Formats: sequence, C-alpha cells, structure tokens
Amino acid sequence: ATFEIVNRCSYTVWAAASKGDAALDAGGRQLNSGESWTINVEPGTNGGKIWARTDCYFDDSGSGICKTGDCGGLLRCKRFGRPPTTLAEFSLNQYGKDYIDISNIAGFNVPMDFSPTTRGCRGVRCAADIVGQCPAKLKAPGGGCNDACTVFQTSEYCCTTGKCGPTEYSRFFKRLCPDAFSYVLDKPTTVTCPGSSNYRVTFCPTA
Repeated sequence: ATFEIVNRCSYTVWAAASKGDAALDAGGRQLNSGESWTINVEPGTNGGKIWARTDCYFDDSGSGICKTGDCGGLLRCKRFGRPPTTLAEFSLNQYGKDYIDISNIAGFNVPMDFSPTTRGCRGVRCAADIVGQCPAKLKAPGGGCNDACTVFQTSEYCCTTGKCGPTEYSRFFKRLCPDAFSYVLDKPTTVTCPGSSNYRVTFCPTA
C-alpha cells in the first residue's frame, strides 16, 4: 500500500512510520514545509502508525533527538514515538478490509488529516488547535499536549484494567476532535476501507 505523507505545516516535521517492532519503509524522513514523501507499507501490516516529530536534530549517522515523537533518537524509526504524538493508525488487509483511525490517546503535537486516495470510504481529521487550547496540566514543556495517562500514570487514564470511563482530560480532546480516539475505551471512530486501499496523511491540513 502507498501512503503519501504531506507536510502542509509552515514548519519542518520529521515523519515517522512504524509498527512498533519494525520500521515501515525507511521509518522516517525530514519533510520541509510543502514536501511530500511516499512510502510503501506491506500488505497485512497490523498496528501501524504514522506521526510527525518536531524540533529534531540528527547527526550524519541519523542519531539525535526530537522534542515530540522521538523514537529512540533515530531518524529512521523502528519503534513508536514519545508522546505527545497525534497518531494516524492503521491495520491493512484484515479479513479483506483495511481499518484506519486518528488517535489522541498518546497526546497531540501536529494536526492531521488521514484520508484514502482510493475509493470506498471517508477520511478522518483532527485539525483543531489542541496545542493552543491544551489544559495547563497537560501542556508539554517540550512542545505539544500530553494525554493524561502520560502525565498522571493512573489506571483510570491508562485503562490498565480494561475498565475506564471518559475523563475531564479525554473530553477536552474529544471536544476539539470528535473524530479521533480520546481514551482507550472511546466509542470507536475507526473507518473501514476496502482492503488494499491507498492513503494520504497530511500534517496541518487547514494550513
């Protein structure tokens, strides 16, 4: 499957793509404002994620740091990123269909549209100004809006027991972005797409 990753933000981002135990494609790349990077994701990828990273530095070997979304200091991510990270999430070719969502469960850093480029389903978007409106206790000094699990490490926010409800913090994310997951047990906003669809992830879609 092809994913075109487009940075419409006025700032550089470092895109990242991983399924947690491996890179997807090269796993990461710099995207200056306006740049597009097309990746190939193997059919059948389950639990893949794409995100943006901000305020990164890398040496000539591809090691460094990012202020949001840092994946073990690598340019070319093999693991998931450090919150806060707005997440484009997908599982492809799962019994004949693809499943896509946006999640704020690991916080928010950059606004996002995640849409098919092929027929048969709709996209999802989280493009509100969550960083600007972020509750004071959730603001990440390194940049972004943390989720409450990251900040407070409770069973209720992290949904550790499989039993949790919405919270004042989840409700903030949900109010700004109804179409994205706000906590683990949120009413799902997953879209079912034809199997083997192709996609576009746009950072700062309303930029």
